[PDB]
Amino acid sequence: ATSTVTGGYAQSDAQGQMNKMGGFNLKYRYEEDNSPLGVIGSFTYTEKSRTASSGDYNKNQYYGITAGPAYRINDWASIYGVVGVGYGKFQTTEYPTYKNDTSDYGFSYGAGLQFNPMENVALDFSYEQSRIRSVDVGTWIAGVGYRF
Repeated sequence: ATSTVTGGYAQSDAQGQMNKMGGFNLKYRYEEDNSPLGVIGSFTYTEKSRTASSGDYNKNQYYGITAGPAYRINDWASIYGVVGVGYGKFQTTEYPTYKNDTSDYGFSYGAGLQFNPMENVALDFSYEQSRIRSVDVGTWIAGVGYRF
């Protein structure tokens, strides 16, 4: 039950203050009075690691595909439902075929807590956490778009 372009910044500091950047969360949908089901597409990248020497950290980027229906309900309080899982062949790249091979399920999702607009602004509060073996990240979404 949305229809606007949102975005901001997501800071990351894991491994003991040794990471920066991340990407922008883009949300765009269109479902209202027609069918209690839409297509929530979220394509974002993860600015983590990098190979600027001889690949001694990690390779490939992160890919997440979130999805969920549209249910407003309540007097006028939307509900959260943005689940996501991470996976791929990336973790160790500095040997003749070593990799890690630690098939795990990532927990990517936020909560619903949107306030009413005052003049022309709609801030969203969604908490994102990771669980890659042992990584701690504390991002603070600062969306600054419209609301529909």
